Formats: sequence, structure tokens, C-alpha cells
Amino acid sequence: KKVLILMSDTGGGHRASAEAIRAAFNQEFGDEYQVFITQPDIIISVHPLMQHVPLRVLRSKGLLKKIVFTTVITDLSTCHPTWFHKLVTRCYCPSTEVAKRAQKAGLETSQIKVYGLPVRPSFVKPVRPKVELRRELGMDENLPAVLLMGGGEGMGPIEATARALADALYDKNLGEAVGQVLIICGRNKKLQSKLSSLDWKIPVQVKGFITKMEECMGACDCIITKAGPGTIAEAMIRGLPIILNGYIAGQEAGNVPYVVENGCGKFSKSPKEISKIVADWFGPASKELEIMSQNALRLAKPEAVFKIVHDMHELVRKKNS
Ligand SMILES: O=c1ccn([C@@H]2O[C@H](COP(=O)(O)OP(=O)(O)O)[C@@H](O)[C@H]2O)c(=O)[nH]1
Repeated sequence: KKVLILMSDTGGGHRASAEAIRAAFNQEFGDEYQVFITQPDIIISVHPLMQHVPLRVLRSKGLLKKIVFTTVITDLSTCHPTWFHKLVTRCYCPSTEVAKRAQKAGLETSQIKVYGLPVRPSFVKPVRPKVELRRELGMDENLPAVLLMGGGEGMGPIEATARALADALYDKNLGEAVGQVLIICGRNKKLQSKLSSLDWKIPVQVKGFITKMEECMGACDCIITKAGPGTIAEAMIRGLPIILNGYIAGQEAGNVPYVVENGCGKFSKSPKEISKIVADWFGPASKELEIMSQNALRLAKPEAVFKIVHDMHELVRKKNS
């Protein structure tokens, strides 16, 4: 069968969700399905402006009742109404906040699923011990660790934040580090070389593009990142309290309250203030860190992508009769 995913690569994709879904198909139903990201039986939109038009194309031909049209919402809160369309067979929601929002849009209960934000199946294989993961990455085994990243392209004031962290997580009365940093620069090669060439006074590992994010996050105790939905969902599955340091205008604004309101992290654009929060969490406010970690795990939706595609399967199995 033919699976057609569509998405605006013009930055906001969401690529991460599209590939995660494709990965889900291949791993679950094998060659039974054949998927393409961008003659389809099922059609998936992971974008807030590829609903109406792509739908009118199926209404003004009558190919609607033929092929299924779903939607995987990627904002986590305070969405843009354009995700919601009555002519949608199913609208997958990453949270109750959004589901209850879809209800207001007038989407019937049979049109709404709340499985969570789809994360790579390759991510969701379960936890390895923290000591082992750290050893594999060349990190110190015992020091609490903050993961610092900025999506696939390594955006954000990463260097300034790393510097602030280096000064903030060094105890000058024992003359040693009380914390450590794992930096993932993604595809930002320029940043990777800059950071790698500097001497850091606490343990700092600089990586480029990571494919086994699950392990990197598993090695750490909290995370600093821009408010990307994919990273947020991944961090919560790994019980990582989140310090959001900013967001891409329009695309990622609604994700901030989802983290803060649910007790899963904090927001701050100041490298210095961020480093203060981490030193606090790694020191006198460790209790708070654990509580936020627990909050994150309770909201984590590791099986999201599986439930979504299976529901997509049971859908095509019944539209072709
Ligand atoms: O070195 C890297 C950097 C990023 N990512 C992945 O890239 C995705 C980024 O998605 P997000 O929604 O957080 O950022 P956006 O797609 O909006 O740029 C996440 O799933 C990360 O796990 C990765 O696998 N390795």
C-alpha cells in the first residue's frame, strides 16, 4: 500500500515526525506498506497548512472516500487552528490540551486521538544504566550532566551557555567540577570545531550529529534546548527536565507553556541565568530536579508513533472495505 506524508521542508517540516512515522511503518508492517515523504491509500499531514488545500483536492474529485486523510499535530499547546479540519478522518493529538482544543474546533470524538507526539521507534528502545552510557560517551561517570543542544542545525547561544556552565559548575573550594556538559551540535560543523578546540575547566564532550539520541539523553540529568517539539517529547521520555532557551518564531511558541505549566522545566533566554538554574538543580535544588523528572516521565508518550500508525492501518483496512 502507498503512504504519502507531506510537509514543508521550508524549515518547519516537521521532518522529525515524518521520518519517525515512516520508520514506524517499516518496522511494524514490513513491506506491506510503502511510504514517501513530501497513488496513496493513506495520506498524512504533519504541517499546519497542508490540511485545507490537500483536502479540497480530494473533495473536488471524490477521491476522499477512497483514501484516508489524517493529521499529526506538532505543536504541544495553544495551537494554530489550521491543524483542525472537520473533513479529517483522524487528528492525532500530542496532548489533552490540544484534544480539548480540537473539540472546540468541532472535531467529533471519533475524529480525535491523543497518542502523543510521534517519536522515532529507534529512540524508544528502553533505558541503559547511566554509568554505562556515560562511559561510552567519554563523560565522567559520577558527575551530574546537562545536555546542551539546538535541534539538527545547532542553533542558539550554545557557546555562551557552555562558557557560563563551565564557570557555574566549578566548585572553587574543592578546586573541582560539580557538574559536566554534553554538547550536541548536530550539523553545525563550525560550532563543533570551535567548541572542541577550547579547554574547558569542567568535563565537556562536544559531538556533531547524533543518531542515538536515546543514549545521549539517557546519560544526562537535564537538558538545555530551543523549544523544538521533537526534542521536548524525546526529553520527557528520558525523564529530562527541560530548560527552554528560546523558540523559532511562530513554529515553536506554543510549546513553552506545555513544558512550564506541566512542571517539566523552565524558560530563560539568558546563558548566565540558565547556568544558574543548572547549578541549582545539581546542588541545593536537587529535590526539585527529581520532581520535574517524574513529571516528565508521567507525561512521556513513548509508544506514540506505534499507536498512531496502527490506527492508520486499521483505517485503510476499512476504507478499501
Ligand atoms: O545531533 C542531532 C541533533 C538533532 N537530532 C534530532 O533532531 C530532531 C529535532 O527536532 P525538533 O522538533 O526538536 O527541532 P526542529 O525540527 O523544529 O528543528 C530531534 O528529534 C533530535 O533528536 C538528532 O537526532 N541528532
